[PDB]
Amino acid sequence: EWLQAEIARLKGKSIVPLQQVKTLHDWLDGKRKARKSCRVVGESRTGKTVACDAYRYRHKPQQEAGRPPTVPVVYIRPHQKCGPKDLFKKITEYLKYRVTKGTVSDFRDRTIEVLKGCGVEMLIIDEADRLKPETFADVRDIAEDLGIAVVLVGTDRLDAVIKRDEQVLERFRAHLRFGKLSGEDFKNTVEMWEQMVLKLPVSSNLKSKEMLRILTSATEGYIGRLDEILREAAIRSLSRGLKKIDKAVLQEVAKEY
Amino acid sequence: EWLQAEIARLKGKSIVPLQQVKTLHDWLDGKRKARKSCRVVGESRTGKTVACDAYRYRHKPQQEAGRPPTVPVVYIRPHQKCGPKDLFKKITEYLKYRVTKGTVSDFRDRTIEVLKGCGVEMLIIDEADRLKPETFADVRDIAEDLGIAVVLVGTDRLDAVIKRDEQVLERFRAHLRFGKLSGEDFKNTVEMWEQMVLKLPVSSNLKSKEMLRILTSATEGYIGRLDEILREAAIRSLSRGLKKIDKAVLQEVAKEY
Amino acid sequence: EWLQAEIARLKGKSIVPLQQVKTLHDWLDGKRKARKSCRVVGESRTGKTVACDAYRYRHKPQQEAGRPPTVPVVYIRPHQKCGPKDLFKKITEYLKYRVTKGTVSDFRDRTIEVLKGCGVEMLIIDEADRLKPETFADVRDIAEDLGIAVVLVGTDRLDAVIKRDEQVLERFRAHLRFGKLSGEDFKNTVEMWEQMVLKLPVSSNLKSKEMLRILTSATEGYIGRLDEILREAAIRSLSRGLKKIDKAVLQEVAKEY
Amino acid sequence: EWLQAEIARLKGKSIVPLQQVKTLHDWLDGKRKARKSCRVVGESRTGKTVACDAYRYRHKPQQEAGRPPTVPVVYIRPHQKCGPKDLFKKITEYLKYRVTKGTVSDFRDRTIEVLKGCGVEMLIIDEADRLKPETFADVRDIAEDLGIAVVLVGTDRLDAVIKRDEQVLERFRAHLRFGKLSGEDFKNTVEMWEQMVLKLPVSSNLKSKEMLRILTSATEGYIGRLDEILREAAIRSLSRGLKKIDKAVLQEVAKEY
DNA sequence: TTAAAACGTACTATATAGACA
DNA sequence: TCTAATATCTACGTTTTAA
Ligand SMILES: Nc1ncnc2c1ncn2[C@@H]1O[C@H](COP(=O)(O)OP(=O)(O)OP(=O)(O)O)[C@@H](O)[C@H]1O
Ligand SMILES: Nc1ncnc2c1ncn2[C@@H]1O[C@H](COP(=O)(O)OP(=O)(O)OP(=O)(O)O)[C@@H](O)[C@H]1O
Ligand SMILES: Nc1ncnc2c1ncn2[C@@H]1O[C@H](COP(=O)(O)OP(=O)(O)OP(=O)(O)O)[C@@H](O)[C@H]1O
Ligand SMILES: Nc1ncnc2c1ncn2[C@@H]1O[C@H](COP(=O)(O)OP(=O)(O)OP(=O)(O)O)[C@@H](O)[C@H]1O
Ligand SMILES: [Mg+2]
Ligand SMILES: [Mg+2]
Ligand SMILES: [Mg+2]
Ligand SMILES: [Mg+2]
Repeated sequence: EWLQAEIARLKGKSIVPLQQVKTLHDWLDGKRKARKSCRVVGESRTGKTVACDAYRYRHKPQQEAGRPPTVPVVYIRPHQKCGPKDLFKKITEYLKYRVTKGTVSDFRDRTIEVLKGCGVEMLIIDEADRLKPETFADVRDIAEDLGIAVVLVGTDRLDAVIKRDEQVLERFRAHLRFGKLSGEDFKNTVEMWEQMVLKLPVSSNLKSKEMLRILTSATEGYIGRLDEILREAAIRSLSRGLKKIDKAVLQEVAKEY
Repeated sequence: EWLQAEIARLKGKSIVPLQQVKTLHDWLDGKRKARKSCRVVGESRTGKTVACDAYRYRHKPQQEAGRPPTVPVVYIRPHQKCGPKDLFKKITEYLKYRVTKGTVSDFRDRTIEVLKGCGVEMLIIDEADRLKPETFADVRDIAEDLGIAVVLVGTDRLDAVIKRDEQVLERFRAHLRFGKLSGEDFKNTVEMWEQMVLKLPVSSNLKSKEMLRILTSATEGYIGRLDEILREAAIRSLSRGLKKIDKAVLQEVAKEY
Repeated sequence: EWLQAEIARLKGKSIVPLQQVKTLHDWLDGKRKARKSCRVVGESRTGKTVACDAYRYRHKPQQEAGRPPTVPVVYIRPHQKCGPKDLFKKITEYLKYRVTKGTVSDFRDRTIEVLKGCGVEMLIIDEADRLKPETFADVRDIAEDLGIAVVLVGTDRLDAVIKRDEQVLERFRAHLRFGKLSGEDFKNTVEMWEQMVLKLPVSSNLKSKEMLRILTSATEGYIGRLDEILREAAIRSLSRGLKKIDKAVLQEVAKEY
Repeated sequence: EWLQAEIARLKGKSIVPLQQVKTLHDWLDGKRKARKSCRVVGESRTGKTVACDAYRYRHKPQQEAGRPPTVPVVYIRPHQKCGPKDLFKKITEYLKYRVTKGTVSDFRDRTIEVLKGCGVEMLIIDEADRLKPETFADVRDIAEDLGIAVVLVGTDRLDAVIKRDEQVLERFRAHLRFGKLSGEDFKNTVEMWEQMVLKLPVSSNLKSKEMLRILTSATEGYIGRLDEILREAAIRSLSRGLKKIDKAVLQEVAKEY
């Protein structure tokens, strides 16, 4: 059924080429080329994870005849309170090696071997605040002993964690600030979402003054809020047999925040 | 419906470029250029807040890609009995940073860190008389360690607070006094309100010298009285089916003060 | 461009060798030789901080290869409500050490260890009235257990704090008073500013009675008022296109105080 | 392409004969002659690891007939929370003995066996604060049982760790303080970096008053920051087809710190 | 079986830092 | 005046290994 297909589409996710994504990718290309360790910092739901995820797809593994893959970018998200072994597990699994059970030292040695062997040059650690204090020493050694740019991605909680150890603070001084949407950039973003994400049979004109006021108030400039509001409002409108987001459906969703 | 929209327009606030606002804005430009700390003082409802608010909107943040915003002017109104962590939290949140739970020393260092880098050069503290005596020492250190023109705004209750601390009084001697207004510029201001603010379909002729008399007696030269009387007179007159504000309604309002 | 460069200079700070600075330095040199604790007291904006900075800058940290630096004079300004660890952190970070997380006892032992070996002989605590009552016991123990001249600096607020602990009062009772300027010294100080600080392209003649009499009334002999008035007056005169401070701008500034 | 060769060079590392490196090496020569155990302490990114690693390249293993190679200096960096087995493994592996599986007592006896006969006379343990308090007993026994100068290297955290064991503290009392760069030595280092490290087609004149202020603000005297900033600024400038680091690029890099 | 090495997480003993009366 | 809490700071001992 068309409705079930449209709900299945709007239910999911998609990547939109926002300008802050291009900013990050160009900045990560510099840091990867200079092989330079750094941090990406920005408040929650500003889009940091989707942007870093888009970067590893742009720099997918590359192949040579009869050789292991070169994997320039490794992207991992640690689990909460990540110790050394869980960091080493995360990295080696991303490189597609099922490391046989063993000591932390055995996991460390195998991780160094595959980080060298697969030609990894950038290691993005998303939610780096989830690392234990003892684990940043292993992250620093990967940065120092190998020619690898390590990127710590997090909120202002990461900035607070990093300040607790001079040796991490001084290795990750360079930062990019991921920011909220506002002003005309927000209005351009709303229009892109209508045309590219929602793709409803009839134009909703979300950029118009009253609609834009509702969205500005409810989203507060978070791209996470903008995406979740408009997708649910699109699903509610189509479930009611409407061909567009209507103002009443939008305010009804916006009133839940 | 006509009425509900215009009532909602009159129910909201507006800004008008009065000569007092223009005078303050030039004075603040001099102080910001010189990095001179100073105070703005004057009776309630003389328009100090609206003038200081308009100054930050005229000097809005500049964004550049992947950096924290360049924010030349920060404007804060402290909560009552503001301590130092409250003050630091206000400044960091204005600069679009989330505070992380920590000591006063941690909040201080994070605020000093982002007052740099965001490139702040003026800090306006509206109703500075809400500051605890201990937090004035952090205000003074922001003014002294960084190149920041701190502007204290308040009534004469601010002058009472700062005269009790020698070191605060001497740092904030330079001041501008907001005045109540009467006669010619008052007559112009009344005319400016009926021209630019009330926007009623039919002329109220508040320029009339007898209408100016009753407004002189009630508004007593306070712009915050003048605005509130005319706005209240508009809503009553429109709701009573009148195209106009006239003395029969205007003096019913004016007698209410 | 011309205007921005001279303004960016004039909004800065500069240190003029007043006789008030020399008498402090010759006094602190005698106190340092005797290792004698004492206090410097005087009204706000009399130049106490700038003179103590000048003394600290004449007695530089001396490097010796691979040794910790020999630092004869430490200068600290406590933050407000300075407790023992706050004091110890500021001392040990003035010497080129990081604090490690630890107890008050760990911070004390490390501070006493580095005040020795850095060879400290005078400690200046500027705005010593910010010290908590409890932390004066550690200040007294530094002055008693090591042969260190502790110099407390503040206004009459310091005498109000000190007199409430007779053990502190009786150790820091030797004092020096910073005065208001007056007379021929005030005339001589004004003469220096336009040629040693302002250096506008044309003479301002600030010594002339019609200027000198206004500056007397506006500054009252506070060196901080004298400096900040003339710097702002030069900046405003330049911004109007003038080669010099005119008395019209001098009156335009002096009326703001 | 020439650009890829220069970026590949600038992306790397090099050892500059800084005077503090010479100061350390002269000190380690005295301690190695005396077989005296000691510690090296200084802030993060001050160059301690580069200077220690440079020492064990001067004192590389010997080639000798019919006898195992004399290796005067062993250098190891423990992994985080290094226990004694991991200590012994790193020492034997540095001496190129592939020690098999065994008990800790086997690893101990085999380490003591190869520290003799290789004729080791100095052992440098970098990041010595990573040692468990139980493995410090084996370090002390290496220094006591054999005539070996053990050098413990770390930041101020190492001083705190050593304080917690009387028997370690009294064996490593002698120390060298590795320092930050400042003053004329910083200007000399920026000059040395442009000549010896960046080797760009045209002089960047980074020693100049304008550039030296930008570098001092960003570098704060940390050699680690100096090297990172200048190499990345070079790579940015060459990628833009400049022949040198322009101030516009240097400020653009420095704005990230 | 027999060291003995590696390693998840508990019932505790304190050492503060600071919103309020 | 007097707390919750975010740790520190060892131990609880319990698995895993290989010999
Ligand atoms: N580039 C994008 N294109 C489309 N949707 C996006 C994009 N960036 C963010 N979103 C939407 O915003 C949501 C939140 O983004 P994201 O997961 O990247 O946040 P984050 O900044 O990593 O947050 P947190 O710090 O809380 O983990 C996404 O799940 C998606 O709905
Ligand atoms: N320039 C202006 N343009 C339009 N309305 C104004 C202006 N100045 C004042 N008002 C009106 O007067 C009211 C009071 O002004 P404002 O809030 O600036 O006073 P204030 O001096 O900051 O007062 P207080 O000292 O009591 O806090 C405003 O909320 C608005 O209704
Ligand atoms: N010797 C000097 N040369 C030039 N300017 C000076 C000198 N002394 C004081 N000033 C000016 O006066 C200002 C105030 O001086 P300073 O900070 O030393 O005063 P203070 O007595 O320590 O004040 P407070 O007690 O308020 O902290 C300086 O920032 C500077 O503008
Ligand atoms: N002598 C040198 N010549 C060239 N570059 C140097 C030199 N010393 C330091 N560096 C640069 O500074 C960086 C930091 O130096 P190093 O690793 O030796 O610091 P560290 O003091 O051991 O730091 P930490 O205590 O944080 O581990 C180096 O990786 C290199 O980029
Ligand atoms: Mg995320
Ligand atoms: Mg107000
Ligand atoms: Mg002072
Ligand atoms: Mg190191």
